[PDB]
Amino acid sequence: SYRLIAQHVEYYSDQAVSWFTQPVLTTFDKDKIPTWSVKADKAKLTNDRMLYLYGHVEVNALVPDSQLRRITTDNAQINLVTQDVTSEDLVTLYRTTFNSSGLKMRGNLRSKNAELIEKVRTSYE
Amino acid sequence: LSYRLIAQHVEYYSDQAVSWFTQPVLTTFDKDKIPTWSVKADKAKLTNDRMLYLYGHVEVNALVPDSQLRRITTDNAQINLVTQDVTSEDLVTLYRTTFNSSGLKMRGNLRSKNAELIEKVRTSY
Repeated sequence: SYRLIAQHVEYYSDQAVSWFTQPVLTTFDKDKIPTWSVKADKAKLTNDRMLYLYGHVEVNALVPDSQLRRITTDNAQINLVTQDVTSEDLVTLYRTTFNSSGLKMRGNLRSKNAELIEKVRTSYE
Repeated sequence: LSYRLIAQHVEYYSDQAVSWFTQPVLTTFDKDKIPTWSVKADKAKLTNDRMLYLYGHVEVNALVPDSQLRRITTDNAQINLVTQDVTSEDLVTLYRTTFNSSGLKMRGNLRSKNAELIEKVRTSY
Protein backbone atom coordinates (compact mmCIF):
# COMPACT_ATOMS: atom_id res chain seq x y z
CA SER A 1 0.00 0.00 0.00
CA TYR A 2 1.64 3.20 -1.29
CA ARG A 3 1.16 6.72 -2.67
CA LEU A 4 3.22 8.18 -5.52
CA ILE A 5 3.59 11.90 -6.17
CA ALA A 6 5.76 13.26 -8.98
CA GLN A 7 6.13 16.57 -10.82
CA HIS A 8 5.88 15.57 -14.51
CA VAL A 9 5.24 12.09 -15.87
CA GLU A 10 5.42 10.35 -19.24
CA TYR A 11 3.53 7.16 -20.06
CA TYR A 12 4.12 5.02 -23.15
CA SER A 13 1.41 2.51 -24.06
CA ASP A 14 3.48 0.07 -26.16
CA GLN A 15 6.28 -0.20 -23.56
CA ALA A 16 4.01 -0.09 -20.47
CA VAL A 17 6.59 2.17 -18.80
CA SER A 18 6.22 5.39 -16.79
CA TRP A 19 8.94 8.02 -16.38
CA PHE A 20 8.68 10.26 -13.31
CA THR A 21 10.47 13.51 -12.51
CA GLN A 22 11.15 14.23 -8.82
CA PRO A 23 9.15 11.27 -7.48
CA VAL A 24 8.12 11.07 -3.82
CA LEU A 25 6.83 7.65 -2.79
CA THR A 26 5.02 7.23 0.54
CA THR A 27 4.25 3.77 1.99
CA PHE A 28 1.37 3.04 4.37
CA ASP A 29 0.88 0.13 6.78
CA LYS A 30 -2.31 -1.75 7.79
CA ASP A 31 -3.73 1.00 10.05
CA LYS A 32 -2.78 3.45 7.25
CA ILE A 33 0.02 5.46 8.90
CA PRO A 34 2.93 6.79 6.77
CA THR A 35 5.99 4.61 7.48
CA TRP A 36 8.55 5.20 4.70
CA SER A 37 9.33 8.10 2.41
CA VAL A 38 11.33 7.38 -0.73
CA LYS A 39 12.46 10.15 -3.07
CA ALA A 40 14.80 10.51 -6.07
CA ASP A 41 15.56 12.83 -9.03
CA LYS A 42 14.07 10.52 -11.66
CA ALA A 43 12.19 7.21 -11.46
CA LYS A 44 11.13 4.53 -13.95
CA LEU A 45 8.15 2.22 -13.34
CA THR A 46 7.64 -1.02 -15.30
CA ASN A 47 4.45 -3.10 -15.72
CA ASP A 48 5.67 -5.92 -13.41
CA ARG A 49 5.84 -3.29 -10.62
CA MET A 50 9.58 -2.64 -10.39
CA LEU A 51 10.56 0.92 -9.47
CA TYR A 52 13.99 2.03 -10.66
CA LEU A 53 15.18 5.14 -8.80
CA TYR A 54 17.87 7.41 -10.23
CA GLY A 55 19.96 10.19 -8.70
CA HIS A 56 20.04 11.28 -5.04
CA VAL A 57 17.95 8.39 -3.70
CA GLU A 58 16.84 9.00 -0.11
CA VAL A 59 14.74 6.71 2.09
CA ASN A 60 13.30 8.10 5.33
CA ALA A 61 11.45 6.50 8.23
CA LEU A 62 8.32 8.50 9.02
CA VAL A 63 7.58 6.49 12.19
CA PRO A 64 9.49 6.97 15.50
CA ASP A 65 9.44 3.21 16.24
CA SER A 66 12.08 2.08 13.72
CA GLN A 67 15.81 1.62 14.36
CA LEU A 68 16.69 2.31 10.69
CA ARG A 69 16.15 6.04 10.06
CA ARG A 70 17.56 6.77 6.59
CA ILE A 71 19.11 5.10 3.55
CA THR A 72 21.12 7.19 1.07
CA THR A 73 22.50 6.10 -2.32
CA ASP A 74 22.78 7.15 -6.00
CA ASN A 75 20.57 4.46 -7.58
CA ALA A 76 18.09 2.04 -6.01
CA GLN A 77 15.51 -0.59 -6.98
CA ILE A 78 12.18 -1.38 -5.28
CA ASN A 79 9.89 -4.32 -5.96
CA LEU A 80 6.45 -2.98 -5.03
CA VAL A 81 4.99 -6.48 -4.53
CA THR A 82 7.59 -8.02 -2.18
CA GLN A 83 8.59 -4.63 -0.67
CA ASP A 84 12.27 -5.52 -1.32
CA VAL A 85 14.99 -2.89 -1.76
CA THR A 86 18.32 -3.37 -3.54
CA SER A 87 21.22 -1.20 -4.71
CA GLU A 88 24.45 -1.87 -6.62
CA ASP A 89 26.10 1.41 -5.57
CA LEU A 90 27.89 2.81 -2.53
CA VAL A 91 25.29 3.00 0.25
CA THR A 92 25.05 4.82 3.58
CA LEU A 93 22.75 3.55 6.34
CA TYR A 94 21.68 5.75 9.25
CA ARG A 95 20.43 3.90 12.32
CA THR A 96 19.60 5.24 15.79
CA THR A 97 22.68 3.56 17.32
CA PHE A 98 25.26 3.83 14.50
CA ASN A 99 25.95 4.73 10.87
CA SER A 100 27.30 2.48 8.11
CA SER A 101 29.03 2.74 4.74
CA GLY A 102 29.51 -0.06 2.22
CA LEU A 103 29.09 -1.35 -1.32
CA LYS A 104 25.83 -3.05 -2.42
CA MET A 105 22.67 -3.26 -0.30
CA ARG A 106 19.70 -5.60 0.21
CA GLY A 107 16.71 -4.89 2.45
CA ASN A 108 12.94 -4.93 2.88
CA LEU A 109 10.45 -2.18 3.81
CA ARG A 110 7.94 -4.40 5.65
CA SER A 111 10.53 -6.16 7.87
CA LYS A 112 12.41 -2.82 8.32
CA ASN A 113 15.82 -4.52 7.86
CA ALA A 114 18.79 -3.53 5.67
CA GLU A 115 22.12 -5.28 4.98
CA LEU A 116 25.41 -4.20 3.37
CA ILE A 117 27.40 -6.74 1.32
CA GLU A 118 30.97 -5.45 0.82
CA LYS A 119 33.57 -3.13 2.43
CA VAL A 120 31.49 -2.26 5.51
CA ARG A 121 32.66 0.65 7.70
CA THR A 122 30.76 1.62 10.87
CA SER A 123 30.86 4.88 12.85
CA TYR A 124 31.83 3.18 16.15
CA GLU A 125 35.01 1.37 14.96
CA LEU B 1 -3.87 0.87 -30.19
CA SER B 2 -1.03 2.87 -28.62
CA TYR B 3 -1.33 6.07 -26.59
CA ARG B 4 1.16 8.46 -25.01
CA LEU B 5 0.37 10.35 -21.79
CA ILE B 6 2.18 13.45 -20.59
CA ALA B 7 1.44 15.53 -17.46
CA GLN B 8 3.04 18.22 -15.27
CA HIS B 9 1.98 16.75 -11.90
CA VAL B 10 0.78 13.30 -10.81
CA GLU B 11 -0.72 11.64 -7.70
CA TYR B 12 -1.10 7.84 -7.59
CA TYR B 13 -3.06 5.82 -5.03
CA SER B 14 -2.49 2.05 -5.09
CA ASP B 15 -5.55 1.33 -2.92
CA GLN B 16 -7.94 2.41 -5.68
CA ALA B 17 -5.61 2.16 -8.71
CA VAL B 18 -6.64 5.72 -9.67
CA SER B 19 -4.27 8.57 -10.47
CA TRP B 20 -4.77 12.33 -10.84
CA PHE B 21 -3.03 14.34 -13.58
CA THR B 22 -2.50 18.11 -13.84
CA GLN B 23 -2.28 19.63 -17.35
CA PRO B 24 -2.38 16.25 -19.13
CA VAL B 25 -1.76 15.86 -22.85
CA LEU B 26 -2.78 12.58 -24.48
CA THR B 27 -1.68 11.33 -27.91
CA THR B 28 -3.60 8.49 -29.57
CA PHE B 29 -2.44 6.27 -32.42
CA ASP B 30 -4.25 4.42 -35.20
CA LYS B 31 -3.89 0.96 -36.78
CA ASP B 32 -0.55 2.03 -38.30
CA LYS B 33 1.07 3.70 -35.22
CA ILE B 34 0.41 7.20 -36.59
CA PRO B 35 -0.39 9.99 -34.07
CA THR B 36 -4.00 10.87 -34.90
CA TRP B 37 -5.43 12.90 -32.01
CA SER B 38 -4.17 15.24 -29.33
CA VAL B 39 -6.21 15.65 -26.10
CA LYS B 40 -5.54 18.41 -23.55
CA ALA B 41 -7.42 19.32 -20.35
CA ASP B 42 -6.75 21.08 -17.01
CA LYS B 43 -7.17 17.98 -14.84
CA ALA B 44 -7.69 14.26 -15.47
CA LYS B 45 -8.39 11.02 -13.58
CA LEU B 46 -7.38 7.56 -14.82
CA THR B 47 -9.15 4.48 -13.43
CA ASN B 48 -7.91 0.87 -13.50
CA ASP B 49 -10.54 0.12 -16.18
CA ARG B 50 -8.46 2.46 -18.40
CA MET B 51 -11.20 5.10 -18.46
CA LEU B 52 -9.87 8.66 -18.49
CA TYR B 53 -12.03 11.49 -17.13
CA LEU B 54 -11.02 14.99 -18.23
CA TYR B 55 -12.06 18.20 -16.47
CA GLY B 56 -11.71 21.81 -17.61
CA HIS B 57 -11.14 23.29 -21.07
CA VAL B 58 -11.04 19.93 -22.88
CA GLU B 59 -9.72 20.13 -26.44
CA VAL B 60 -9.29 17.30 -28.93
CA ASN B 61 -7.20 18.19 -31.98
CA ALA B 62 -6.54 16.21 -35.15
CA LEU B 63 -2.89 15.44 -35.99
CA VAL B 64 -3.46 14.23 -39.57
CA PRO B 65 -4.77 16.02 -42.72
CA ASP B 66 -7.17 13.23 -43.82
CA SER B 67 -10.01 13.70 -41.31
CA GLN B 68 -13.33 15.51 -41.53
CA LEU B 69 -13.52 16.11 -37.79
CA ARG B 70 -10.80 18.60 -36.89
CA ARG B 71 -11.49 19.66 -33.30
CA ILE B 72 -13.71 18.95 -30.29
CA THR B 73 -14.20 21.46 -27.47
CA THR B 74 -16.11 20.85 -24.23
CA ASP B 75 -15.97 21.52 -20.45
CA ASN B 76 -15.56 17.88 -19.35
CA ALA B 77 -15.13 14.64 -21.30
CA GLN B 78 -14.61 10.88 -20.91
CA ILE B 79 -12.34 8.71 -23.08
CA ASN B 80 -11.72 4.96 -23.13
CA LEU B 81 -8.00 4.45 -23.80
CA VAL B 82 -8.52 0.95 -25.27
CA THR B 83 -11.64 1.25 -27.46
CA GLN B 84 -11.07 4.99 -27.99
CA ASP B 85 -14.78 5.75 -27.45
CA VAL B 86 -15.44 9.40 -26.47
CA THR B 87 -18.31 11.11 -24.61
CA SER B 88 -19.32 14.45 -23.11
CA GLU B 89 -22.39 15.40 -21.09
CA ASP B 90 -21.73 19.15 -21.29
CA LEU B 91 -22.06 21.79 -24.01
CA VAL B 92 -19.94 20.58 -26.95
CA THR B 93 -18.52 22.15 -30.13
CA LEU B 94 -17.52 20.11 -33.20
CA TYR B 95 -15.20 21.58 -35.83
CA ARG B 96 -15.28 19.93 -39.26
CA THR B 97 -13.99 20.57 -42.78
CA THR B 98 -17.67 20.69 -43.80
CA PHE B 99 -19.22 22.93 -41.10
CA ASN B 100 -18.97 23.73 -37.37
CA SER B 101 -21.65 22.60 -34.92
CA SER B 102 -22.66 23.16 -31.29
CA GLY B 103 -24.99 21.09 -29.15
CA LEU B 104 -25.67 19.49 -25.80
CA LYS B 105 -24.04 16.08 -25.11
CA MET B 106 -21.74 14.17 -27.47
CA ARG B 107 -20.90 10.60 -28.49
CA GLY B 108 -17.98 9.54 -30.67
CA ASN B 109 -15.04 7.31 -31.51
CA LEU B 110 -11.50 8.54 -32.18
CA ARG B 111 -10.45 5.46 -34.14
CA SER B 112 -13.25 5.77 -36.72
CA LYS B 113 -13.16 9.59 -36.49
CA ASN B 114 -16.95 9.70 -35.94
CA ALA B 115 -18.66 12.29 -33.73
CA GLU B 116 -22.37 13.00 -33.15
CA LEU B 117 -24.14 15.70 -31.15
CA ILE B 118 -27.29 14.56 -29.35
CA GLU B 119 -29.50 17.59 -28.57
CA LYS B 120 -29.88 21.39 -29.18
CA VAL B 121 -27.99 21.46 -32.52
CA ARG B 122 -26.74 24.78 -33.99
CA THR B 123 -24.62 24.46 -37.16
CA SER B 124 -22.41 26.75 -39.25
CA TYR B 125 -24.60 25.67 -42.20
